[PDB]
Amino acid sequence: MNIFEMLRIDEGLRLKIYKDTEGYYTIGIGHLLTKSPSLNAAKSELDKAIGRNTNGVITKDEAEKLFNQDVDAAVRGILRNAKLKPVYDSLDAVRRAALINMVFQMGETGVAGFTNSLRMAQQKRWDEMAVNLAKSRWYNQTPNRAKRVITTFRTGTWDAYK
Ligand SMILES: [Cl-]
Ligand SMILES: [Cl-]
Repeated sequence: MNIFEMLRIDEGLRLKIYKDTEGYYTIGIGHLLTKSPSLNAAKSELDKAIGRNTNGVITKDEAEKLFNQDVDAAVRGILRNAKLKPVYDSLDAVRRAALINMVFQMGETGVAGFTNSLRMAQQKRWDEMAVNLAKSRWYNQTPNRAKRVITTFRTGTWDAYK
Protein backbone atom coordinates (compact mmCIF):
# COMPACT_ATOMS: atom_id res chain seq x y z
CA MET A 1 0.00 0.00 0.00
CA ASN A 2 1.00 3.65 -0.47
CA ILE A 3 -0.37 7.20 -0.37
CA PHE A 4 -1.84 7.04 -3.85
CA GLU A 5 -3.64 3.78 -3.35
CA MET A 6 -4.75 4.94 0.04
CA LEU A 7 -6.34 8.14 -1.28
CA ARG A 8 -7.78 6.39 -4.30
CA ILE A 9 -9.69 4.20 -1.87
CA ASP A 10 -10.95 7.10 0.24
CA GLU A 11 -11.92 9.43 -2.55
CA GLY A 12 -12.96 7.08 -5.26
CA LEU A 13 -12.84 8.03 -9.01
CA ARG A 14 -15.47 9.94 -10.93
CA LEU A 15 -15.09 11.31 -14.44
CA LYS A 16 -17.98 13.76 -14.39
CA ILE A 17 -18.39 16.76 -12.12
CA TYR A 18 -20.04 15.74 -8.87
CA LYS A 19 -20.68 17.14 -5.42
CA ASP A 20 -18.56 15.97 -2.53
CA THR A 21 -19.81 15.27 0.97
CA GLU A 22 -19.98 19.00 1.79
CA GLY A 23 -21.84 19.81 -1.39
CA TYR A 24 -18.91 21.22 -3.36
CA TYR A 25 -18.22 20.64 -6.99
CA THR A 26 -15.47 18.08 -7.41
CA ILE A 27 -14.05 15.81 -10.07
CA GLY A 28 -11.68 12.87 -10.53
CA ILE A 29 -10.02 11.66 -7.38
CA GLY A 30 -11.32 14.14 -4.86
CA HIS A 31 -10.08 17.18 -6.81
CA LEU A 32 -12.09 20.13 -5.43
CA LEU A 33 -13.05 22.56 -8.13
CA THR A 34 -14.89 25.29 -6.35
CA LYS A 35 -16.76 26.15 -3.24
CA SER A 36 -19.11 28.24 -5.34
CA PRO A 37 -22.70 27.22 -5.83
CA SER A 38 -22.49 27.68 -9.59
CA LEU A 39 -22.02 24.77 -11.98
CA ASN A 40 -20.68 27.12 -14.54
CA ALA A 41 -18.15 28.46 -12.26
CA ALA A 42 -17.14 24.83 -11.67
CA LYS A 43 -17.03 24.14 -15.36
CA SER A 44 -14.73 27.06 -15.92
CA GLU A 45 -12.43 25.95 -13.16
CA LEU A 46 -12.32 22.47 -14.67
CA ASP A 47 -11.36 23.75 -18.12
CA LYS A 48 -8.72 25.93 -16.62
CA ALA A 49 -7.31 22.97 -14.68
CA ILE A 50 -7.17 20.58 -17.65
CA GLY A 51 -6.36 23.07 -20.34
CA ARG A 52 -9.26 22.29 -22.68
CA ASN A 53 -12.96 22.86 -23.24
CA THR A 54 -14.23 19.94 -21.27
CA ASN A 55 -18.01 19.73 -21.27
CA GLY A 56 -17.75 18.67 -17.51
CA VAL A 57 -16.27 15.26 -18.42
CA ILE A 58 -12.61 14.15 -18.23
CA THR A 59 -10.65 11.10 -19.02
CA LYS A 60 -9.03 8.68 -16.63
CA ASP A 61 -5.65 9.91 -17.66
CA GLU A 62 -6.66 13.52 -16.91
CA ALA A 63 -8.06 12.46 -13.54
CA GLU A 64 -4.71 10.81 -12.64
CA LYS A 65 -2.71 13.83 -13.73
CA LEU A 66 -4.76 16.11 -11.40
CA PHE A 67 -4.33 13.50 -8.64
CA ASN A 68 -0.55 13.48 -8.99
CA GLN A 69 -0.45 17.23 -8.84
CA ASP A 70 -2.72 17.25 -5.83
CA VAL A 71 -0.69 14.72 -3.89
CA ASP A 72 2.48 16.67 -4.66
CA ALA A 73 0.82 19.90 -3.55
CA ALA A 74 -0.30 18.33 -0.29
CA VAL A 75 3.23 17.17 0.59
CA ARG A 76 4.66 20.49 -0.35
CA GLY A 77 2.12 22.32 1.77
CA ILE A 78 3.10 20.22 4.80
CA LEU A 79 6.82 20.90 4.32
CA ARG A 80 6.18 24.59 3.94
CA ASN A 81 4.07 24.76 7.07
CA ALA A 82 5.86 25.68 10.29
CA LYS A 83 3.38 23.73 12.36
CA LEU A 84 3.21 20.68 10.14
CA LYS A 85 6.70 20.24 9.03
CA PRO A 86 8.14 19.24 12.35
CA VAL A 87 5.38 16.67 12.85
CA TYR A 88 5.87 15.09 9.54
CA ASP A 89 9.61 14.93 10.09
CA SER A 90 9.05 13.06 13.28
CA LEU A 91 6.95 10.25 11.89
CA ASP A 92 7.53 6.89 10.22
CA ALA A 93 6.45 6.30 6.60
CA VAL A 94 2.96 4.92 7.25
CA ARG A 95 2.00 7.64 9.68
CA ARG A 96 3.29 10.28 7.26
CA ALA A 97 0.76 8.92 4.78
CA ALA A 98 -2.04 9.53 7.33
CA LEU A 99 -1.02 13.14 7.73
CA ILE A 100 -0.89 13.63 3.93
CA ASN A 101 -4.42 12.17 3.72
CA MET A 102 -5.77 14.65 6.23
CA VAL A 103 -4.14 17.59 4.45
CA PHE A 104 -5.47 16.34 1.19
CA GLN A 105 -9.02 16.35 2.48
CA MET A 106 -9.03 19.38 4.71
CA GLY A 107 -6.19 21.53 3.58
CA GLU A 108 -3.11 22.66 5.37
CA THR A 109 -4.91 25.23 7.36
CA GLY A 110 -7.50 22.83 8.58
CA VAL A 111 -4.92 20.37 9.66
CA ALA A 112 -2.61 22.93 11.20
CA GLY A 113 -5.60 23.60 13.53
CA PHE A 114 -5.42 20.20 15.24
CA THR A 115 -2.92 21.72 17.59
CA ASN A 116 -3.31 19.38 20.40
CA SER A 117 -3.36 16.18 18.34
CA LEU A 118 -0.26 17.30 16.56
CA ARG A 119 1.58 17.83 19.79
CA MET A 120 0.61 14.31 20.87
CA ALA A 121 1.75 12.83 17.59
CA GLN A 122 5.04 14.52 18.06
CA GLN A 123 5.31 12.96 21.52
CA LYS A 124 4.32 9.54 20.10
CA ARG A 125 1.32 9.27 22.45
CA TRP A 126 -0.70 7.31 19.88
CA ASP A 127 -3.83 6.37 21.83
CA GLU A 128 -4.23 9.75 23.34
CA MET A 129 -3.79 11.31 19.95
CA ALA A 130 -6.40 9.02 18.39
CA VAL A 131 -9.02 9.99 20.99
CA ASN A 132 -8.24 13.63 20.46
CA LEU A 133 -8.52 13.38 16.68
CA ALA A 134 -12.02 11.85 17.09
CA LYS A 135 -13.32 14.86 18.96
CA SER A 136 -13.83 16.83 15.79
CA ARG A 137 -16.32 17.87 13.22
CA TRP A 138 -14.13 15.91 10.80
CA TYR A 139 -14.82 12.68 12.62
CA ASN A 140 -18.54 13.37 13.03
CA GLN A 141 -19.13 14.32 9.39
CA THR A 142 -17.08 11.54 7.72
CA PRO A 143 -16.69 8.89 10.44
CA ASN A 144 -15.68 5.90 8.33
CA ARG A 145 -12.94 7.67 6.48
CA ALA A 146 -11.82 9.35 9.69
CA LYS A 147 -11.69 6.00 11.46
CA ARG A 148 -9.50 4.60 8.74
CA VAL A 149 -7.13 7.52 8.86
CA ILE A 150 -7.01 7.64 12.64
CA THR A 151 -6.28 3.90 12.84
CA THR A 152 -3.39 4.35 10.42
CA PHE A 153 -2.06 7.30 12.35
CA ARG A 154 -2.38 5.42 15.58
CA THR A 155 -0.94 2.01 14.68
CA GLY A 156 1.48 2.81 11.91
CA THR A 157 0.13 -0.09 9.83
CA TRP A 158 -2.24 -0.32 6.82
CA ASP A 159 -4.64 -2.66 8.49
CA ALA A 160 -7.62 -0.29 8.07
CA TYR A 161 -7.15 -0.42 4.39
CA LYS A 162 -6.57 -4.15 3.87
CL1 LIG B 1 -5.19 22.70 -10.55
CL1 LIG C 1 -17.08 8.43 5.85
